[PDB]
Amino acid sequence: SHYTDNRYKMMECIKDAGRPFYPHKFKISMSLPAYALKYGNVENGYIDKDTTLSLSGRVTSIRSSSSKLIFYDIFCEEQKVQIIANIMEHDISTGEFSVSHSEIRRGDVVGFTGFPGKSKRGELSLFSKSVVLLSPCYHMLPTAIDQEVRYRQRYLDLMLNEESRKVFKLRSRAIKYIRNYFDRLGFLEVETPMLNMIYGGAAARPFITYHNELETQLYMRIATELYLKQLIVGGLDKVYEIGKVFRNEGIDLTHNPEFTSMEFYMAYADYYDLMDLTEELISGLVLEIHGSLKIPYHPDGPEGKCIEIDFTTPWKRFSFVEEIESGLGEKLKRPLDSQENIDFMVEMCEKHEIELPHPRTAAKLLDKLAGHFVETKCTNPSFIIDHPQTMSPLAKWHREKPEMTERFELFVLGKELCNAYTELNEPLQQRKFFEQQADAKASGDVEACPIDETFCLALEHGLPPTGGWGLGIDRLIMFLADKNNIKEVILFPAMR
Amino acid sequence: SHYTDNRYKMMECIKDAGRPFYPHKFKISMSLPAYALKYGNVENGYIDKDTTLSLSGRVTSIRSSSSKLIFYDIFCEEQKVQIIANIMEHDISTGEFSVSHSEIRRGDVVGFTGFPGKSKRGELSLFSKSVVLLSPCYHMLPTAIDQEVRYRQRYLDLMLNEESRKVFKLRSRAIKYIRNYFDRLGFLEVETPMLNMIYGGAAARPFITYHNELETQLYMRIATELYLKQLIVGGLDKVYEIGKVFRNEGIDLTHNPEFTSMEFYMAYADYYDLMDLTEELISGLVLEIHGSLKIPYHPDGPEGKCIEIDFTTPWKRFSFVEEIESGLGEKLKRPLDSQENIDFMVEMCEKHEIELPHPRTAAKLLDKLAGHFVETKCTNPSFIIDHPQTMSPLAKWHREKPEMTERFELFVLGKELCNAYTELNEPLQQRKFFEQQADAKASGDVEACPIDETFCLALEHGLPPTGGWGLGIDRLIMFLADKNNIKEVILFPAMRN
Ligand SMILES: N=[N+]=NCCOCCOCCOCCNC(=O)c1ccc(S(=O)(=O)Nc2cc(F)cc3c(=O)cc(C(=O)NCC4CCCCC4)oc23)cc1
Ligand SMILES: N=[N+]=NCCOCCOCCOCCNC(=O)c1ccc(S(=O)(=O)Nc2cc(F)cc3c(=O)cc(C(=O)NCC4CCCCC4)oc23)cc1
Ligand SMILES: N[C@@H](CCCC[NH3+])C(=O)O
Ligand SMILES: N[C@@H](CCCC[NH3+])C(=O)O
Repeated sequence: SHYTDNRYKMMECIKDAGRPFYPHKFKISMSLPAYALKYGNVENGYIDKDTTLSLSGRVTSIRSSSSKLIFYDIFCEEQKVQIIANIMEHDISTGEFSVSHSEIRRGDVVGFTGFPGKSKRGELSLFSKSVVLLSPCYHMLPTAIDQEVRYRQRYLDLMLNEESRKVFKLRSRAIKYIRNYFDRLGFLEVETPMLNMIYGGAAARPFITYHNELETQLYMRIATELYLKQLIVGGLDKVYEIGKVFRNEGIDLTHNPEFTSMEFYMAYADYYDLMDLTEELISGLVLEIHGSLKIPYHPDGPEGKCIEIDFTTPWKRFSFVEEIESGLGEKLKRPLDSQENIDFMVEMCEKHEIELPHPRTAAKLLDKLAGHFVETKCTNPSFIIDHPQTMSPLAKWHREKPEMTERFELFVLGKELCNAYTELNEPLQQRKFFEQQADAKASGDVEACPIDETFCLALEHGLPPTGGWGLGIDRLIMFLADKNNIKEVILFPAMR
Repeated sequence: SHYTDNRYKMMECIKDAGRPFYPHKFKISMSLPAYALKYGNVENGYIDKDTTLSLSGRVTSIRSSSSKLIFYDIFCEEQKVQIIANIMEHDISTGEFSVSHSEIRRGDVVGFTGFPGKSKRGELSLFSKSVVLLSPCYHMLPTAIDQEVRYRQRYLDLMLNEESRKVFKLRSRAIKYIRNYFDRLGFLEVETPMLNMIYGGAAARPFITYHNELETQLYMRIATELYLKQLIVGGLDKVYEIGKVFRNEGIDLTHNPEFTSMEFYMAYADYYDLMDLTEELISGLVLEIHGSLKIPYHPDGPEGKCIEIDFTTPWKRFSFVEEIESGLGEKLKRPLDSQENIDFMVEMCEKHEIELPHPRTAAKLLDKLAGHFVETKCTNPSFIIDHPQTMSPLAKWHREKPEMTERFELFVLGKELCNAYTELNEPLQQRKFFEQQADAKASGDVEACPIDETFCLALEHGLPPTGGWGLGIDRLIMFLADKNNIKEVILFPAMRN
């Protein structure tokens, strides 16, 4: 690009001529929002020539109306201010008017000094005496924005697209709301390690790395569960953690291998308590943001249809196995993890043209059948409940239903948002389920985790009856901000 | 251990007999702190037989005073309550008194139901009618806390040691205080990626991993700086991020390869602004926690001496080069990155018995000389300022001092707490500094980073004049909580197996 090489040449020329070259410090009189709050409502043509102010922002527009008069727009902290540069007001000690303004381009970060007020046409303005080039833009900027450029050059998206800045402000506001809710209930916010000898607490492949000091391979965490439960053994009673987890899987509209999860553990809660809390927390946050529990969603982007998501509580419950059996029009075989039921579920996947998992474990077949028959019914927030033990190695046995657990998932628009259960606190069964998971792993289940003897020893010290819970923060922001691509709610998503 | 196998046998016997086996839900009437607040001021011997309450906690003490009378202490949410179990009050529908209490051991998580009040001796008590075993402890618990066990089995440390629970509560309190300070200034809290094609923004070896979907090697971040600065190009004006960084270095009292850093970027700040902010933020937090700016520290653990750290402002400033030259009694050679000055610094290291770095770059030699002559003077919070450009590839040239930058580090008790500068926003020099870093890396500098063309392209879109800043959260908690081992302020530090 000629424009880039020429801009480097003009900056070298400015430097050699002893003209202002990347000043270290520009002292603003006030922010552009403060400027608009103070002067935004003066009458048309108002000027205070007794007040000189310094303002700064990025140039969004330059219009030289005449040889004597240049109009700028500058933008900073979500406020536009017009700058009116009249040759008659120009401070010639900064250079000749034409020379000073010839150094400025659209996209440059600049300072101005001048008098406040409003143009005769009613535009909030600074009537400038000087212009200082603080940091030039070496590229011709589009006038507006190509999802690929938006994600690979996120600074361009944020510079040019108000909608993008709104999503990240909403993300921060939602995380703050969630911390406030738990902090006021007396929860302790904690950090657990991201690099560990073992990994577990979800069904995903890990990232693997090497630690020079410990001279060992380590795994990045796929979840926080196994460490957070140790803090409940430790008596901290109520803990939460919001942070990154690393699942070495696919990239698509709803998956980013690196993503933000929240988990909390509450001593003395069961999964019934956690369903009520999920409804209160999420409906409260939706109300705070939207002013009602019925909110818009564009499942095919903003050029597509608009649907309504209804967060009115209480939410629909679907029983995992019963809803599959309704879909199939016949019963799964018992026990659910019998070879008989594995063969039957393979037959049902073939009959209903459901892609088979590998390996063909009872757990992975149940998951495929749920995906086809149950998750697809979950448009409004819906709980899928009472998952089989065989697919829920850390969930406590159901107090009424053989082979099931006290588990739920929250689904919105067919996507998982939450996963929660009455925690398994019985170490004999826990060890058995970990051995079964390790067997599935050794048979080629790349999503099954190795045994964690440190965790089993922690359970042997007595985990109180406990309820635990996870939330996908990125997926939450997708619904709250109405984005159908997870890359919209992550500042720098990893790209090909 | 016989004790563990026998406890598994007792639980199997309970299960087979149809007796309570890991109840799913115990409904407490109120927390133990709420119980103490409600009944803590009744007169000695008060009992309300008209009120039945359910309480739960971990058994810290069992004393069978007689065949008819058992005293328990339970603990939950930082409150102890005594349970008085008299055979005459026992609910026989839960089993015979002897059978019900025979199932309970020190360390068990249990529920009790009973009448509230106070023993004749004045002890806050529940006069129990029933006991339920909720989650047994299969191990004989030590009566008190070994560092190794405390770190490998943190649940035992937290269960038995109030001082350990206090450290983690103080850590959460300090992080909340810091978020509040920046949130009230209009900062946006952000998340930037931990797994990237490139790494940069500090001087450390990286962790390496492999991404299945992208079919590529990636690095874990060593810092957040290069992404956060792009958000200031993006016009977000004030951003911060508190999160993990991964530096594939040593483990010692003040280093954990995985640790928590905070970075912030403020448009239109310079390093003078950031020194004043550092003083206000840190002195404010110390005052909030301690009620003064002079706080105790045990540099050799609690059996050793106690010193005082004084956070009173203004903090001492040491100029990097001038303080080295005071130490040497003579001047470094100019330019600082000349072979002449490299040879001279090697001669000075040999003269003063300072261990040489490898490779012998101007930057690494300057660092060794600072470590010997300047960092050692930093007991109270002290700013080391105006670092040479050659060791500061992302710091803007000093507006007054040739070859220096607008940089500071904050040191406390000779340890780095903060690193900050007027940000370099001139892309020609930036590219040159990155090329010099890549050269140092190819010459054997394992702490020098590869060039980041994505970052250079971002600078070509115009980074406003900016001030940026990093803080080691763990090291801050070490000073605030008076711990001399970083493993004291990290819940689960990774240990040798
Ligand atoms: N092409 N090519 N070339 C290379 C050859 O291919 C090799 C690589 O294959 C990739 C294809 O993989 C297919 C098989 N794998 C899966 O189908 C799979 C999907 C999801 C999962 S997951 O663990 O249940 N979930 C998640 C996994 C993930 F990577 C990202 C997210 C995420 O961004 C958000 C959430 C979330 O917010 N979920 C909600 C929960 C709630 C409870 C707390 C945690 C979050 O969940 C996620 C596991 C496996
Ligand atoms: N035995 N054996 N086995 C195998 C053989 O051993 C091979 C391995 O060699 C180990 C020996 O390593 C010696 C060489 N390397 C260093 O000496 C070194 C030291 C520090 C650094 S560092 O990047 O400047 N700093 C930090 C690096 C680190 F790993 C942890 C921390 C930390 O826990 C906290 C802080 C902090 O709070 N610092 C403050 C800053 C402020 C600004 C923001 C960020 C934090 O800083 C840290 C880099 C290198
Ligand atoms: N670790 C779970 C979330 C918590 C489930 C209940 N303990 C997950 O990542 O899905
Ligand atoms: N990235 C730096 C902290 C910020 C320095 C100023 N931009 C470090 O880790 O030391």
